[PDB]
Amino acid sequence: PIVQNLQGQMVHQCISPRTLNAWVKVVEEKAFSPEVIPMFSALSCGATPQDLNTMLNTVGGHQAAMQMLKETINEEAAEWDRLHPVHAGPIAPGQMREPRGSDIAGTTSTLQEQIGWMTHNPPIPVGEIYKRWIILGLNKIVRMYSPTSILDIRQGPKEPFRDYVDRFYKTLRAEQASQEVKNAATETLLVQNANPDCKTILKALGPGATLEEMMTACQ
Amino acid sequence: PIVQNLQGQMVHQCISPRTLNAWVKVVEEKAFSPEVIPMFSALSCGATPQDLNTMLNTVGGHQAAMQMLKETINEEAAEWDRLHPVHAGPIAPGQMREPRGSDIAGTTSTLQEQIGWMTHNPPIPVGEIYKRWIILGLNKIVRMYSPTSILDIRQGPKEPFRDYVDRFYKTLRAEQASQEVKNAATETLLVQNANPDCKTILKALGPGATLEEMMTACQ
Amino acid sequence: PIVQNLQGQMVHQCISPRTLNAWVKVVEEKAFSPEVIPMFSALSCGATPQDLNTMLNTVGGHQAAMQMLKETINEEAAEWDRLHPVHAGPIAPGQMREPRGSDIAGTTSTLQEQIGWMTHNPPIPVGEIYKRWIILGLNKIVRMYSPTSILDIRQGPKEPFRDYVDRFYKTLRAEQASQEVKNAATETLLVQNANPDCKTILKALGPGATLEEMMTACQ
Amino acid sequence: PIVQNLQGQMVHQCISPRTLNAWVKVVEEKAFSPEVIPMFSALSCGATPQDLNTMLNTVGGHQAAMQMLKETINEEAAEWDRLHPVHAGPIAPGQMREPRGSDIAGTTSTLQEQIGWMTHNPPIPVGEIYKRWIILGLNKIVRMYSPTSILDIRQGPKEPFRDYVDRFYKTLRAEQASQEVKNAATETLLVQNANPDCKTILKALGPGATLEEMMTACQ
Amino acid sequence: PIVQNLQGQMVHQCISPRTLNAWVKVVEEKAFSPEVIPMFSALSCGATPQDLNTMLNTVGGHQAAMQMLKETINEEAAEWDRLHPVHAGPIAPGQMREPRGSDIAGTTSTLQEQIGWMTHNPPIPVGEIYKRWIILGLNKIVRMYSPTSILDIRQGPKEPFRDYVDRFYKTLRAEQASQEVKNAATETLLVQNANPDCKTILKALGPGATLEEMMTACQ
Amino acid sequence: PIVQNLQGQMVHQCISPRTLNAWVKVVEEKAFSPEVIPMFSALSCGATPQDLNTMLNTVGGHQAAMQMLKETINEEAAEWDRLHPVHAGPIAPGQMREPRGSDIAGTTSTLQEQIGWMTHNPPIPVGEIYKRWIILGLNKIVRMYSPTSILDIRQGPKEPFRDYVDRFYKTLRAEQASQEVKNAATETLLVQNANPDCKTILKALGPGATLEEMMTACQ
Ligand SMILES: Nc1ncccc1OCc1ccccc1
Ligand SMILES: Nc1ncccc1OCc1ccccc1
Ligand SMILES: Nc1ncccc1OCc1ccccc1
Ligand SMILES: Nc1ncccc1OCc1ccccc1
Ligand SMILES: Nc1ncccc1OCc1ccccc1
Ligand SMILES: Nc1ncccc1OCc1ccccc1
Repeated sequence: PIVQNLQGQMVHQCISPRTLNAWVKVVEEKAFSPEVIPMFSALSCGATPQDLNTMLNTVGGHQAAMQMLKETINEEAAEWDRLHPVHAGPIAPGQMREPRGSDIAGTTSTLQEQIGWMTHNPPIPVGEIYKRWIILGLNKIVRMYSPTSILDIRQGPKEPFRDYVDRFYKTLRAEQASQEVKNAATETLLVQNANPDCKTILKALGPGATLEEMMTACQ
Repeated sequence: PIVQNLQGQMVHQCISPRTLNAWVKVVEEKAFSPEVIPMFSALSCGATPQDLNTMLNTVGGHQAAMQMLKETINEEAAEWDRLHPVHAGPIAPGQMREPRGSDIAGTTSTLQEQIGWMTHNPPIPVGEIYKRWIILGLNKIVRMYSPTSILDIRQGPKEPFRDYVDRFYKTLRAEQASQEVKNAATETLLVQNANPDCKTILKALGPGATLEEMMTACQ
Repeated sequence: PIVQNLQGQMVHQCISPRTLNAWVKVVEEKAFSPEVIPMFSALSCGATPQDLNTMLNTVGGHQAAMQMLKETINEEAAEWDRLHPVHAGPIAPGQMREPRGSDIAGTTSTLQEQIGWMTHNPPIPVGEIYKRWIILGLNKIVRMYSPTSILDIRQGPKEPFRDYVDRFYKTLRAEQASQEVKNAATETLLVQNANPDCKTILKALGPGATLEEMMTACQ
Repeated sequence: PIVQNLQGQMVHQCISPRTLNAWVKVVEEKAFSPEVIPMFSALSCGATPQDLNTMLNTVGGHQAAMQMLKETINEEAAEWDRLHPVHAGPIAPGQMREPRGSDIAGTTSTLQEQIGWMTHNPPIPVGEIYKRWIILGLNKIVRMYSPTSILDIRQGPKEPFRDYVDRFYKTLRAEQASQEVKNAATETLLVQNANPDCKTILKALGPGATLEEMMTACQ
Repeated sequence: PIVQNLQGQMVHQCISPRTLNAWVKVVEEKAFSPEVIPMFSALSCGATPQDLNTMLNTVGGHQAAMQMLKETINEEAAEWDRLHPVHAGPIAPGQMREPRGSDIAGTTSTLQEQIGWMTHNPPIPVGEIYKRWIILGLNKIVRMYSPTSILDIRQGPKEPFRDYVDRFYKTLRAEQASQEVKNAATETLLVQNANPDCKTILKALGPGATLEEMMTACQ
Repeated sequence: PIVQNLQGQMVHQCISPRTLNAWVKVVEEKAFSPEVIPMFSALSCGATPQDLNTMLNTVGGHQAAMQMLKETINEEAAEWDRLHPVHAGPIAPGQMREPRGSDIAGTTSTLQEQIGWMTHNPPIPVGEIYKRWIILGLNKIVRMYSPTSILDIRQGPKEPFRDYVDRFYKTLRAEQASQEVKNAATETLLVQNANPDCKTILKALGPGATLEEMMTACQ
């Protein structure tokens, strides 16, 4: 990654063993549960495109997902190149060349180049641009690997309301509902999908109940 | 987080793998036992609003609680905006804009903005303001998830007084009794809820007994 | 805690995940065995009153002990206030106010205030003052939770003398005998409580035997 | 490795216990699964040729692979010497000598020499040159140890398409197909090797289907 | 401990959690096997007398040994005071007082005092003086807890010579034979205590055989 | 060890808990498998003779090996003293004395002396000189503890060629064959010791086959 040291200049630092192992172990343990994504983002704080490729290449299984991700990256790299075409032919001696999509993705750029862009005044933030492409891809994978529709999350007859709500919102998160819809669903599908006893209690509460209110009501 | 480095200037540092894992593992192991909250506070020392969102987003289960928390945050953000309305329309070139509720919560502000506020002279402490909203929410969750009323903590016939007192005060903590009431309860409900043999001993001690005195008396 | 950095000025540093986990795990594993206290002291090296409260608040069980500790702290805070009364009414603009008992205990003081006191020339050592109150309380808890009188530690008929001595001194430590008495007991209660065969050997050694001499004698 | 310190000069630092253990444990756990290679590269960030030899020499099993690797290194070292012959006879007093293949590989050069080359202006990047030879060798080993042809990865009758695709691309990675072929295979061998039910669905999708599209189609 | 920081001045640093846990776990796992002593020495590198007491006080079992150690420390402290008597009555304002035995042992000196002595030009090395007393005591404990005389280590009839030699020298180390005697024993007691078949082989080798020679001979 | 700090001067640093534990655990887990030696070398990067003795003294078992090592060290120390005799009688006030064999080995030199030699301009590299003696000794131990002649490593009838080659080269490494012989053995003993089916295949390949070629041939 690129860090500020103890004296305020941005320098390259090697990716640490602890970060490398943390990422590999979260993918091993959680696969593409939605909470893997914020973990990836955090673990890649300050990353170069080299570092991001390191992290992705250290994954051993999930190769269908990693091929899907490559496809998304290639789509974004192609959109970059549409928006920001670069001069063909020789670079000015000693001067910084403009990055292409594949340079942002780390496949045609050197570490030195990357460092140069990321530490330019002002920075050409190749690591953040690439990390956004990656995360776009990873979100597609999360959606793909979500096993259950929201329509199929219904409260069992002896299921504590809290356990049902946990299932409900875990599902909505993997299915990638907007925050609008998660906020909204409390007045709709959450009640509809509740068991008869709790449905009756929630219906009587009236509209505008907070989730806390609904949860206390059906405790 | 924002740290002072080895030379006394406040700079951004990436959240460490160790902090990220510590938080995820405490939620995994303790759920919303009350002692999770001081742990969250400590682990988020120096945090930006970005960091706080990272920590909260890395939680994989407990999604009913995380939706409740979002609701509390939105209520506090709305109260902020009531108290501190911001100018609509264009910001002064190069100048710091005033934060809105959603900027404090990290959803509409960049990391750079956050850094700017937190390192301003004097600081606009967006990470501490947000952390207070979070903790308000988390305390509600703790209360929600407390399984037992204080009224139902009664000393068994062969239960060592110390084990009863441990249950009693663990309950009072999750139920969120004030320190007044925890201090006071030693003269009241603690005795009332003691088994007959210990109740007799405690009654004879007289008023004003310290907890230590009561515990020695019923050992 | 407050640390000297790499250039010799005292600055605040966040409590580390490793320190937070070390404390929680020692209480989990050892409860209030006497050796928990020096561990607490060491783990709280440099602590602010905020840090000390963090450590104590991260404990999840043992709430009878934690309520006893609060009581001891309140007694010491009251004695502080008797000895060092503070001016009522407004503080001099920009100037350091004098700490009250509850400010030393971290309940009515900010982190900034604490830092200010601890880094004043000369320091008002609020973290060390509070740590002493805490340790006074913790020593009471250790004594409370000591399960066995010294009078009941007697060497079994087939018990190796060394194993008996280990029990004996472990007990004396939890019971909180002075070093005088631990030094002295070798000529008295240690022999008295030895089995017949070893008692005979020790009696013949004469007075003034070192523990090493007694242990070799009964090997 | 060679690091920039906190003040921007490149200095030697000892290889850390954590890096040494991370490498040994990845070889122990993963052998020569393809994802070991990016791990080796990352763990050897900044390495001297001494460090690279340390890492390779700390491996205890897999000695057929380590002998193959020595052979590849010797081939590359011989090609170096063909391309960059060095002056025979005495070096200029106090001056940097030119590296031979065996000096790049760390067998005839001192650590000091290595440091000298790597920190020269401009650097003679002996650690990166050697790391490339190593990785050339390791890729041969990965191919050698790949247990299954791509021709033999066929979707079972009750095998979820996603699990088949994972096997398929894991195989292609160990077999060392180019990215061309991995990108291309989605229109060919992937469909051909799919079970009858999914083959029918994929055939109907038409050409140009993304992997995501194919995976959704056969879910 | 007292460390040089990144700029070459000697400053106090808190004892780390990792050092505190390492010591407690080595005593837990190895008790007073001889190799605990060099571990203690290494873990206490740079220690103040405060730190050494911390380490010793964090030990929970082995209280007969810890009382023996206190006795040895008191004997050395008394010998110090015989050799280096201090002025009674008031210290020169602002000036460093001379340490007494109990000040070296950390029982009557403050951390500040200790720091002062250890960082004086030239240092009064109170931590090294005390560490020597401690190690004198610990060596007595090792000898005490050694379970077997060297006379009783004899090679079994089917015991590999190497396993016998390992037992032999492990015993000699716990029994605290000088290096003279360990060097010498190869010509004497080692052969005498060997089984008949190996004894015959060793006798024929002649005098002056190295241990390596003896071990190869009886392989 | 001696390190360069963050500002480029060579200073002493305490051996870390992590390094101390890493060494003890590798000896515990691997004994004197050949790969322990490069691990020892790496873990002792920058070591003083004090540090090297610490590492060796922290080993609890294997005392026959540790006595053999002492013997080798004493032989090298005696050869040093033959080559580099030192002045008898008093040292020049304030000046650096010349090291004797036992000073290099850390038994008659102080840490301060060692530091002085290692940081002299130019250095008298006592830690590297001693580390070479140690490694000479450890290599003898590895050879001693190698359980099997190369002559006895023969491919079983159903043993995969790769598994045989792994055994073969693991053996050659413990037996301490030169790289000449390991390079050469591929044309000789490796084939001779192969099972009949693979022997026939290898014989037909002709001379000059690489190991990779031989391994592919017999897959
Ligand atoms: N293993 C990887 N998986 C997903 C994306 C990228 C990875 O590494 C880099 C890459 C990107 C695009 C094409 C080829 C390689
Ligand atoms: N997972 C989260 N859970 C609770 C609160 C906040 C979290 O992340 C940020 C957030 C806050 C409010 C609305 C949407 C997202
Ligand atoms: N959990 C705590 N337990 C014991 C003492 C203090 C703790 O935190 C601070 C405190 C002290 C006194 C009253 C209230 C809170
Ligand atoms: N164990 C090693 N294995 C593979 C390659 C290199 C290793 O160490 C260095 C080496 C290279 C070439 C010949 C001899 C030694
Ligand atoms: N637990 C201790 N055990 C052995 C020696 C010292 C220890 O702490 C300090 C001490 C030394 C002497 C008397 C009293 C206390
Ligand atoms: N345990 C040790 N084992 C092997 C060699 C050295 C060790 O420590 C130092 C030493 C060397 C020579 C004689 C005595 C002690």
